Amino acid sequence: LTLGNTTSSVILTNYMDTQYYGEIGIGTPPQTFKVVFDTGSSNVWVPSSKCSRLYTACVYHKLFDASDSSSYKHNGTELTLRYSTGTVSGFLSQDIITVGGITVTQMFGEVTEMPALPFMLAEFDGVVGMGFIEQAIGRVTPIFDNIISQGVLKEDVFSFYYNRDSSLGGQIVLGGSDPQHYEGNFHYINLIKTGVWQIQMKGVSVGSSTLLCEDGCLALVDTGASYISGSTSSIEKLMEALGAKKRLFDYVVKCNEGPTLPDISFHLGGKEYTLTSADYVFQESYSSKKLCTLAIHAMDIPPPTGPTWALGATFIRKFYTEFDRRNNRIGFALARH
Ligand SMILES: Cc1cc(Cl)c(OCCOc2ccc(C3=C(C(=O)N(Cc4cccc(C)c4C)C4CC4)[C@H]4CNC[C@@H](C3)N4)cc2)c(Cl)c1
Ligand SMILES: *[C@@H]1O[C@H](CO)[C@@H](O)[C@H](O)[C@H]1NC(C)=O
Ligand SMILES: *[C@H]1O[C@H](CO)[C@@H](O)[C@H](O)[C@H]1NC(C)=O
Repeated sequence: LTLGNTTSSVILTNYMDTQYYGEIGIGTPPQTFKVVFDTGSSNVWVPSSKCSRLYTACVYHKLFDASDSSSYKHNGTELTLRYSTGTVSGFLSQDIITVGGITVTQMFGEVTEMPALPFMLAEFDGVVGMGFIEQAIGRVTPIFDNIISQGVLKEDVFSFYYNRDSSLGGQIVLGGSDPQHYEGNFHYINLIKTGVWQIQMKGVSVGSSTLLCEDGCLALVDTGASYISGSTSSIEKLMEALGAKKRLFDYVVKCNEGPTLPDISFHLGGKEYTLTSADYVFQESYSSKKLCTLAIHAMDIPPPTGPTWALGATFIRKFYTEFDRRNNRIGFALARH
């Protein structure tokens, strides 16, 4: 029973400003997993005990042991995800998942097949998709949908705070926002359509001049992405405008110049969201002989979602983000650290 004022929160660990994860329990008694909570996908994945020790990504992560949960219920429906370095596959199962003290009976994918890269470099063990049912593999009801159907949470919204690496690493609130991690007020932008946390963008400004995305473009708000990302060509333009020169997959500046780079502005719902140099350069060193990388990368996202920009941890660290299902909209407020 609720009296209409209940929320719950999940505390996150920050790994290298690139991976932000919380812990959830699966089964009875609970088996614990480190998971990334990801607004750009809608399925729950964890590695299965039936994953072969010939898969290097399985060898060094927590595996889910179905035989040890009294509440597990067999399903077996094969599941497939194309990933750009190979195919990940596994089977469907059902059990009880515990998140922020809430218990939910949930379908999830047990992974039995995984490329070694990039998955062996994950600090976390799995993924909890916070996207819409419309994009769920095998159309299974996502975890937040199940949570809502309980009618326990104050509002049909969840929010994300991501800290700079140092101190709380981040926090997800289910059913509200935490006024301690943001300042001032929320502005909201409506979603282009239901089924994806994607909004319209009206311009990207270096300095005081709109250098990109006039005539508009799309922005995916992806809590699971490490960086702000754009199309190859867009990023070329932005980088050649910054003095940044291409390494292998990175763009680099001289660590002494970094602190004098220009602001980048994102124009979203008639408000300008500005990142300064301190927000987008990894300043490992303030030295004239060293090379510093930028938290902005190139990426070309396939249809139907793309071509699109993606506003990942780099953008979220600056702006506390509220994801509003009741009104199909996203709100931003300046985060406080
Ligand atoms: C160790 C391990 C790692 C993972 Cl990702 C896992 O889940 C298997 C499901 O596969 C994926 C699920 C989601 C994603 C997504 C994303 C994605 O790239 N992810 C993987 C990721 C992110 C950062 C750093 C590393 C090393 C990795 C592996 C997962 C969200 C964390 C991003 C970017 N693209 C769109 C969405 C979806 N958001 C990519 C792969 C399992 Cl079962 C085990
Ligand atoms: C909801 O609970 C919070 C607990 O911090 C309390 O401060 C607030 O007054 C409550 N609001 C309502 C609607 O009663
Ligand atoms: C799980 O698989 C069962 C067979 O055991 C299938 O009939 C069912 O649709 C699956 N659950 C869902 C809701 O996808």
